[PDB]
Amino acid sequence: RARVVCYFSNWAVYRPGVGRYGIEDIPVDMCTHIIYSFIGVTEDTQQVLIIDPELDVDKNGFKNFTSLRSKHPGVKFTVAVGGWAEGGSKYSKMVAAKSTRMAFVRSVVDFLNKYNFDGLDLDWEYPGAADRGGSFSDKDKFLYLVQELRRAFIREGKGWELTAAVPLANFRLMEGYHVPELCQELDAIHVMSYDLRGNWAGFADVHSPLYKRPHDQWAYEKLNVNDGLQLWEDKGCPTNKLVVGIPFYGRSFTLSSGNNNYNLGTYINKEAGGGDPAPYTNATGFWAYYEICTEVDTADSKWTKKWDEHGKCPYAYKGTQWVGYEDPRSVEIKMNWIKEKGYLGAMTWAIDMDDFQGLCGEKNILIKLLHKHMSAYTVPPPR
Ligand SMILES: *[C@@H]1O[C@H](CO)[C@@H](O)[C@H](O)[C@H]1NC(C)=O
Ligand SMILES: *[C@@H]1O[C@H](CO)[C@@H](O)[C@H](O)[C@H]1NC(C)=O
Repeated sequence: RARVVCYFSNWAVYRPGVGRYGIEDIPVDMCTHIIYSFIGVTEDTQQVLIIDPELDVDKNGFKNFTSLRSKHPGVKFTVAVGGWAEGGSKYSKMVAAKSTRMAFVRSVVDFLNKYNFDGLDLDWEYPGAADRGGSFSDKDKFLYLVQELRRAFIREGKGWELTAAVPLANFRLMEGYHVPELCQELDAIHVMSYDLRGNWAGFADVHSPLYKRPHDQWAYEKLNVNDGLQLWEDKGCPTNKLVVGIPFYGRSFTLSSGNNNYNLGTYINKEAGGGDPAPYTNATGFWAYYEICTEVDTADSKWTKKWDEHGKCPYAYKGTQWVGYEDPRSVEIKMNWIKEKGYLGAMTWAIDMDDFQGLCGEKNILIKLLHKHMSAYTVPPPR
């Protein structure tokens, strides 16, 4: 009764060569809930914004995705609104008044009906975040949006789910999230237990450490997956609503000039913006799992791979380049820990970055680990 929640990126179809990943590449039976990412909100009218209408509507992307249920009927297919590229300001604007929230809610209900989705995942990054166009009143008004969406979903009578992707840093929680009230209205809380470190922090480190390391101090002291999920529990979310995110990508860095120390916490060249872009994702500071394994795991690789003994995550480096990520060892350790803690299940950002071509020898290796572990696991009653 555990969940395996798979985010699917609608832009991965534009990656070149073996990076191209479309609806037809989703390994549907490895997931229990699959989430088409992203739609947005319009700035002026507070309606659903279709972000790639040529793909999502003209080439039938949304409907090909939802019509996957014909052959896979036990899986739920929902849509996510928001995401990082959307920004936060349009969402703060949309929730600022009852009238604008109701315009959005109506728009969402029409959309979910039009494309036969099973519900909505909220991915506003983030209510209350000054760095993302937010402000103080977002905390109350996001809860109002959630309560209003749930009521609309009940009125529609189709049993749609409402879920949200959430951060784990305490300051983000305090600024944006009425935890007990939200966890009561939502079917699942998809915890973004990743991007916990990265170029923005000014030092090299793995980005999904499971436990605290000695170098973790002040706002990093509890910024790890174990303590972050414990914070969600402490603030009032039931264990059986929490789904733990697992990144199928690495955060990379360019090390500072003449720096020969490759340990966790080593200084970086922050102005570089991260490690150099990889060939398929073409994004500074961000490498898909398949981009990492094809470089690090080959027999004649010149990368050096190490292990964070406390964070339980791999990292690898070569030259000035350093990347922290998840591999099968670390993902196994996290699946066992989810079961130990009794959480609702596992989530992946994102299924389009697993080694779905088997470039490294084993097709869909990471999602197969999530599926193997979760499908044999019974979620216990709340703690
Ligand atoms: C949807 O499926 C049709 C029929 O197979 C295909 O031609 C089309 O390219 C698909 N569109 C997307 C976005 O996957
Ligand atoms: C990679 O993205 C950069 C922006 O960072 C863009 O300028 C460049 O054209 C892209 N290259 C490819 C091959 O997509």
